[PDB]
Amino acid sequence: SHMCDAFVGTWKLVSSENFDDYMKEVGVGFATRKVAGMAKPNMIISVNGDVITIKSESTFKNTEISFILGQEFDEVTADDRKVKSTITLDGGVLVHVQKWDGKSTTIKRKREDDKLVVECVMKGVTSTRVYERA
Ligand SMILES: O=C(O)C1=C(C(=O)Nc2sc3c(c2-c2nc(C4CC4)no2)CCC(F)(F)C3)COCC1
Ligand SMILES: [Cl-]
Repeated sequence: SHMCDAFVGTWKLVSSENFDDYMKEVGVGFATRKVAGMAKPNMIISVNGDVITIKSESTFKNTEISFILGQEFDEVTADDRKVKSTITLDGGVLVHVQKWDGKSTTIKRKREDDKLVVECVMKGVTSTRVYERA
């Protein structure tokens, strides 16, 4: 066992707040914002040795990353940005930083009660997305 075990499983989106404005701040265009905002993704998190895999599955995109904590990787995001990403575990929170074109956004994933809470921030704009077990 590892501490990341509290994240493993299949999670379904149950609430979203401020996501459209977060996407505006990131630079997502209108049509992608509208279709992304309508999505009700599942998030599937698994661990195999040191490798963590996070899959986002929805109508109009399935996206998957695999990574080792603390080891930078190239990522193509659901909105088609090419970013450099690093994910670490800090005090029980998975912290995902994405860097591209002199910009940065941080995505935190935390277990709170029976929820997986995703907090997304860029400059001062935050969105909170709440998942429950599927
Ligand atoms: O995992 C999340 O809840 C989180 C995100 C998420 O779900 N984004 C989703 S799902 C999903 C889409 C996107 C999406 N994002 C973005 C920009 C904001 C990154 N552009 O498109 C597009 C296609 C789809 F509609 F078919 C399905 C995004 O960032 C934070 C955590
Ligand atoms: Cl770490």
